[PDB]
Amino acid sequence: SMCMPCFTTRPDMAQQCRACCKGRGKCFGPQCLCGYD
Repeated sequence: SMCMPCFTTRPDMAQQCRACCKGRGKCFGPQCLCGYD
């Protein structure tokens, strides 16, 4: 599953997704997925 949602209107979304994923994760549409660069 996803770590959290990715929200279009958060300009720091990538950073929040990486916080969620302990430094390694990426937004794919509305989903923060850990283990992707």
